[PDB]
Amino acid sequence: TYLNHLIQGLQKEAKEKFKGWVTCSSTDNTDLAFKKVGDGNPLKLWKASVEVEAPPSVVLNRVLRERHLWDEDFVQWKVVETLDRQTEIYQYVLNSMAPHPSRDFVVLRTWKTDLPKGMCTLVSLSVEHEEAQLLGGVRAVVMDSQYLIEPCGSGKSRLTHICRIDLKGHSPEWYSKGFGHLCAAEVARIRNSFQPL
Repeated sequence: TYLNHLIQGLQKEAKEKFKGWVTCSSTDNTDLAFKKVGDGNPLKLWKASVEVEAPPSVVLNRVLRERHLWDEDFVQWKVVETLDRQTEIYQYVLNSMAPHPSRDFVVLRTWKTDLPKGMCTLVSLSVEHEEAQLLGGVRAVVMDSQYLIEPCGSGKSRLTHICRIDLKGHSPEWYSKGFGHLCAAEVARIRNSFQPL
């Protein structure tokens, strides 16, 4: 047959050259984008944004201690160990939509509220703990996860989540674009949970 799609070849060629953020279409007023790390790992690094009607340190507490207020799937949670005033081992479970197993998490988080220019950050990465035993389905691997919250406007914040998770056992042809949408919706829910509703 005759149909040259060297086009789809030429895009895949220019993306390989590029090492920064590739933007996406995103619903419900969010900014999505991705990035190939050049890792030797197919998994993309994603970056979602929103403007949220609350000052940074509030938004930070909303992500850090109040996620039952914005995630209907967020089920079992416990601080597993406290390492210092601002770092800990946290363990939660997320329930899954279809008859799948649950995605499970055990993470080192540290957070920071006294950064220059009113900035706050929460950062996470998966670990194992001698006391955090499979609370259900499938251990994920938070390879990267970082919330950057910065002041924009009068008592409002720009919330940005850059992450890269390896849930263990779905298609690479699913984390190609579908995962990004899940990120943009997490960050939209956080926003919604500060709207009189």
